[PDB]
Amino acid sequence: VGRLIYTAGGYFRQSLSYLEAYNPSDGTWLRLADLQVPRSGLAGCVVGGLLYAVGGRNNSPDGNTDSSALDCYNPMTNQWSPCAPMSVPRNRIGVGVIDGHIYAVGGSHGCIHHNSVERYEPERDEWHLVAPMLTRRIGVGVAVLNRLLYAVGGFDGTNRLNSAECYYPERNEWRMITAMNTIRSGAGVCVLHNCIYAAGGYDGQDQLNSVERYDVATATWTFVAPMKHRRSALGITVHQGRIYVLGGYDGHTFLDSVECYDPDTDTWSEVTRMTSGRSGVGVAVTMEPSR
Ligand SMILES: [Cl-]
Ligand SMILES: [Cl-]
Ligand code: NA
Ligand code: NA
Ligand code: NA
Repeated sequence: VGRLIYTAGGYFRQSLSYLEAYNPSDGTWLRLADLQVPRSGLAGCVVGGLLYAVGGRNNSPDGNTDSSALDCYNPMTNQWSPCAPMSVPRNRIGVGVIDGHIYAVGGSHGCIHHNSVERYEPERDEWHLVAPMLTRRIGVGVAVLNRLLYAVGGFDGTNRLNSAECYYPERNEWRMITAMNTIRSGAGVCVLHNCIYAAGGYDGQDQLNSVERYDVATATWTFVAPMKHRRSALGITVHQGRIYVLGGYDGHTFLDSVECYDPDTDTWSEVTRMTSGRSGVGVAVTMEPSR
């Protein structure tokens, strides 16, 4: 069965409830069941074919609230179902999946900038706290490489960060690694062909279009081709060997641009436009819905 790029939530004037899924072959955007609660600054991931929306914040004209929620979308039913929530609300969260468990990393709750990390077990619908990061990180990018969890960049409440650190699940321990060339908060971070990519973000002066890639073998970050559009708070995912970046904010506009990175040619190209511009979406890939 074919797989689609799902985008959940996001922000434009207020937090959004949209769930839409892009088909890179036929170009369509499918409109699917709304999130129960509008949320921006959330993360998406997929475990066992189910799409999970984690954390975020409901910015609404009636009031704003960070979210601890975990919700699960089933493409086979086009229905959302709530899960047990996290221990704390986490706006501008990063997540990664290791051995079928969801790791929720960093984020903010009001003025609290989290270094804490917690792990979700779907088979028991339970969260448990694990060792905290060495650094408080909101707008942190998260990727998993060889069953290690990497936390990249972010904002500690005062400084934006180029530092990255690595979580060893069986040691329950974080270790600093080589820092990125570029300070980035709200970057898109993902894994492609055994490398971690960090694309875009904000360094406290400019939104960024540069992209760099970490090689665990050489413990080095290297720049690759930059994106066409500078963007912070972008969504990112991998589909059939290519990176997709969705939306974001460029200092002036909430973007609807979607760009696609081909690693074999080291080229970015714009492939579609979202039905409306937005930042702060959660993005992941899974099977197309049934009908
Ligand atoms: Cl609507
Ligand atoms: Cl995401
Ligand atoms: Na994610
Ligand atoms: Na809202
Ligand atoms: Na940012």
